[PDB]
Amino acid sequence: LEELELDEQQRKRLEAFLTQKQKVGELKDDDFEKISELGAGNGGVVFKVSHKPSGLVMARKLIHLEIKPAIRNQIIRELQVLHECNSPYIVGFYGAFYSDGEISICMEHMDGGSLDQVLKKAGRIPEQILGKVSIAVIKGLTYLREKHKIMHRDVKPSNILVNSRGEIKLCDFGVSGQLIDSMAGTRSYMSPERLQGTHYSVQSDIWSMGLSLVEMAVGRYPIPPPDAKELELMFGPMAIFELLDYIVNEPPPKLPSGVFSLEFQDFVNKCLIKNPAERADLKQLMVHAFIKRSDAEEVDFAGWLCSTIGLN
Ligand SMILES: Cc1ccnc(Oc2ccc(-c3cc(O[C@H]4CCC[C@@H](N)C4)c4c(C)n[nH]c4c3)c(Cl)c2)n1
Ligand SMILES: [Ca+2]
Ligand SMILES: [Ca+2]
Ligand SMILES: [Ca+2]
Repeated sequence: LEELELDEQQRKRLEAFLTQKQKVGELKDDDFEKISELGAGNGGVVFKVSHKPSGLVMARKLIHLEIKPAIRNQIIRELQVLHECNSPYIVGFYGAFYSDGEISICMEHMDGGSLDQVLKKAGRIPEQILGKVSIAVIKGLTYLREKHKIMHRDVKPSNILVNSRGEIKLCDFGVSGQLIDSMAGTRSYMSPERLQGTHYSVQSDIWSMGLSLVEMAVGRYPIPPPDAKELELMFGPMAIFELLDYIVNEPPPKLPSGVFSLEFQDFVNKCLIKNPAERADLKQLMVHAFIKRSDAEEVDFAGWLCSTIGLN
């Protein structure tokens, strides 16, 4: 597929990452010094850490799980597949280990945080910026399914990471069933077919992307749909079980009219079709008018991001 083709800068950055990764070796707990907390989520807390021997900065997720040695060793072995997941749209992997009752997963550090954190600072994320995000998510989901036969299964703003170089990468995609079962995470982004028991596919991840795009475009979780008074304040309390019933039984959310392009509205509409068979697939989204316009658009995402969250 032509979408998995890499630019020259992408190929250089991937090769540089792999070159620095080869110099690391077996990760051990005492080789890390904590710098700051990047946030909690998906069963653990993530810290920005320094790997003292190599000097690299990493993101370290610690999942407190009291498990027998055998259980931990299968998880660490199942997570070894992440060494082969190398893509400009997937966060890079360093290693996994067990120490004093906590599983550690050490990955590439994205100094822009997650898009749920960016959204809180920005209020709303512009359409041209969301075009770049859509391209990255589509290509990331394509790489995972095409090169590894993996579904992400948890697309949401907090699982999309960005950095000051303009890169946009996915994270928190399951690869270890033992780790999943051992943990025993919000379902507010799950497709109505997954919430109804009907088995999952990449179409479920496409629903989650469309819902995430709508939330970032309007600045609020779009379910329940906003009132006209909320819209006039935006452009000029359901419990969790009630919310999940709303997703299955009510029409999907949509962007407001007049403030977004029709190509963007049509793009998220084809993502949020409740029937997974009528919902667009990755191949069709890759050639959608909104995506073709966005790829031709020359958006300084890094410049927008650094000024929005104040990286400087
Ligand atoms: C592929 C895979 C399979 C199984 N398990 C895991 O475990 C993980 C998952 C994710 C990270 C992770 C999180 C990061 O921010 C979090 C902040 C709070 C909300 C969260 N949704 C994102 C960052 C940042 C900013 N830069 N790099 C990061 C890496 C790590 Cl380290 C290990 N991964
Ligand atoms: Ca420790
Ligand atoms: Ca220790
Ligand atoms: Ca997970």
